Amino acid sequence: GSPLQDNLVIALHSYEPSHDGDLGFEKGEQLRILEQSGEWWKAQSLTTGQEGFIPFNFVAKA
Amino acid sequence: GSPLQDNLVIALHSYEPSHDGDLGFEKGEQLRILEQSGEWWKAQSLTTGQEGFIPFNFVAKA
Ligand SMILES: [Ca+2]
Ligand SMILES: [Ca+2]
Ligand SMILES: [Zn+2]
Ligand SMILES: [Zn+2]
Repeated sequence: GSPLQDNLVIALHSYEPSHDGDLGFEKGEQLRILEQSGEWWKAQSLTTGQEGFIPFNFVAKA
Repeated sequence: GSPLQDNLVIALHSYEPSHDGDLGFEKGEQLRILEQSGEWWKAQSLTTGQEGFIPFNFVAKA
């Protein structure tokens, strides 16, 4: 399928960043994963379009 | 040893909470773990004395 395949997640919990370049999100927000190595994934919000690093346990693939 | 044994952690990354009852902390802050089941652990900051739930990947046992 498309490039979104294995690369869409839903936030399980809200996240407020505390480090420049980290991305916040609301619970239930959908994000596109750009890079998924280590415990901080590069993502793009499908709500705001903004990009940055997210804590991987706060989201689930769907 | 003492009850602190297996129950002290150091924050690997800062955390800003976004849910009542969740506990924020600075990078390098030391916390006492009160409960360590699931991915949200009940903790007490050894900086502020405050208690609440923390995301377990943000800390490391020491
Ligand atoms: Ca998990
Ligand atoms: Ca970890
Ligand atoms: Zn960070
Ligand atoms: Zn919470």
